[PDB]
Amino acid sequence: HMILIKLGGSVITDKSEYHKFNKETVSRLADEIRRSGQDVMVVHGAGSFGHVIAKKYAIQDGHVDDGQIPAAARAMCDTRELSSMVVEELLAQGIPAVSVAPGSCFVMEDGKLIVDNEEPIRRLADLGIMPVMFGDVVPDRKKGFAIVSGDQCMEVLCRMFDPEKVVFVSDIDGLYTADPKTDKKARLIGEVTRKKLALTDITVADVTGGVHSKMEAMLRMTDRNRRCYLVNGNAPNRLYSLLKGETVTCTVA
Amino acid sequence: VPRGSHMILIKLGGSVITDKSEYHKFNKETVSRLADEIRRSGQDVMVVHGAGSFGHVIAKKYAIQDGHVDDGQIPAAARAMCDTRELSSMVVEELLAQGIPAVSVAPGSCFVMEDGKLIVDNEEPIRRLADLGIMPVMFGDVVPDRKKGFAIVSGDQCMEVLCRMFDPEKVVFVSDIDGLYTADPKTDKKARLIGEVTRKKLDEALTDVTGGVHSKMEAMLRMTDRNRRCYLVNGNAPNRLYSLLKGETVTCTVAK
Ligand SMILES: Nc1ncnc2c1ncn2[C@@H]1O[C@H](COP(=O)(O)OP(=O)(O)O)[C@@H](O)[C@H]1O
Ligand SMILES: Nc1ncnc2c1ncn2[C@@H]1O[C@H](COP(=O)(O)OP(=O)(O)O)[C@@H](O)[C@H]1O
Ligand SMILES: C/C(=C\COP(=O)(O)O)c1ccccc1
Ligand SMILES: C/C(=C\COP(=O)(O)O)c1ccccc1
Repeated sequence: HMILIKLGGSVITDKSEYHKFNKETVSRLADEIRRSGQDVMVVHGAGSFGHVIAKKYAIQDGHVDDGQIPAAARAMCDTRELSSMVVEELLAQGIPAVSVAPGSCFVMEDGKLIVDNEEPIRRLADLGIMPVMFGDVVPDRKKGFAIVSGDQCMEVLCRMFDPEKVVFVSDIDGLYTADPKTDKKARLIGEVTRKKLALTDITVADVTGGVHSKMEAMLRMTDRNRRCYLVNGNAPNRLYSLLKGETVTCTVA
Repeated sequence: VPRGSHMILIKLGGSVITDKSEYHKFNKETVSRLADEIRRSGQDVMVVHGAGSFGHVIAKKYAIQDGHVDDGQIPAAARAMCDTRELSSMVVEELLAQGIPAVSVAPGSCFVMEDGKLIVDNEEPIRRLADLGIMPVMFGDVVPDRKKGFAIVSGDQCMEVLCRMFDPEKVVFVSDIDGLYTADPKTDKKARLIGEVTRKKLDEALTDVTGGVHSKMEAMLRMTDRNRRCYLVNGNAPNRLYSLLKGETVTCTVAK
């Protein structure tokens, strides 16, 4: 709880290949989380277990035709199956946890996740059975259904539990001046609103906004005594060193 | 007080979807056949299922149903909840393959328990999923408890909750027996099928967590009112669930 972590879709899945899990990475990241000894609450993304189908059927644009209902069900099962594999690696590393699918628990209205009943999540956290949220299709009070991002799930948990630290884990050392497809890429030290408004593009299946949307969430979640970090989960032991407080190459808001 | 539903509430019992003998063993053939039988019937349905063999084994070993009494139960509960969520995904996959959109709704992730009752304080998400055509599939689970830390809700209780919420026309429990017998038909060769269950006949019949046939019959008798009938059918008899869903007369126990 004290340190709120998002395991991004870019590290836990092969974002260019539908339904392709990165088990070795998730296992290591879970091991680094336990080794750090920190009090932690983990969210994860859908990656290629949700974005490929959601983009093909424009699920985030709302319920427009009936061909979307089977695709949404398929995508929901795919992402719940990804969550089980994440939870499996957590349990194996000594971190009791359980998937909490927002599309089975909550609703959406105007791009916001509506969490009317916080008791199950708070009781699970109190018991020590870490509630693990993740991006999902969610019923929408206007568009029939919508998509909530794990990024916003981080925001809900942040205002719910007030963490001391917020850590996003993705396949990049941090936010750059431009995507590391141009070799003029320059790592950005500290995120401010102006330093991003920076070239942020999307070259893989995406539905929830990419690095730019994660940056806004990071900027929104900063407070008087709360830093928000983006760290490269593909760098061995870098997440462990961050939770321990050691110096790591990363971006902070 | 009218009814506004054609939905048939169905429980795929853990005795049928898994091997209660072995552990963590999914009966793909049987569940696939039952999913096909549900699809062929053309009825509007809502499926609950049991927690299966491995969930019941861990829960009994760690006395999960008796509440949170020491810290060793915490990793055991999380392990058991992951197994039953994996089982639910496998049940849901068979529904999707038949063209029946569905999604798992884990009670321990969405609800709480108190005094042995599953508490659904917010019904909006479940109802919206059903109105969208994505069938919400509940199941027996470890659930946070307001007095004991955690407890166990069975799929049978999940059926009573959804029966109160959605007011089905018909309720069908799918298990590994023709119905309620005078005694356990597996250990009494003289056991006779009770085709129609009443409070009298259930009490005088000779009947693992959350109870067995007796608890099932009690929920069945409670759900028979306002012209709704409740059935127990043998899911291991091919085409029997299908014929029951089509309205045909089959070997079963009915409560009227
Ligand atoms: N300016 C930028 N700085 C860093 N990465 C960028 C930038 N623009 C695009 N990207 C790309 O965005 C990807 C990560 O996007 P994001 O969706 O936030 O990851 P996740 O799947 O973890 O949510 C990176 O792999 C990177 O290639
Ligand atoms: N009087 C009885 N009539 C029928 N079955 C009985 C009776 N007494 C015990 N049983 C046993 O109860 C079992 C049903 O267990 P149950 O918990 O209802 O399964 P599930 O809920 O997984 O479908 C049957 O396999 C049968 O062996
Ligand atoms: C793409 C997605 C969620 C996005 O969340 P994310 O941005 O955290 O990856 C999803 C789509 C269909 C079913 C389940 C999930
Ligand atoms: C026994 C059980 C559920 C009972 O439900 P059932 O009676 O329908 O089989 C359970 C045990 C551990 C984890 C999750 C569930």
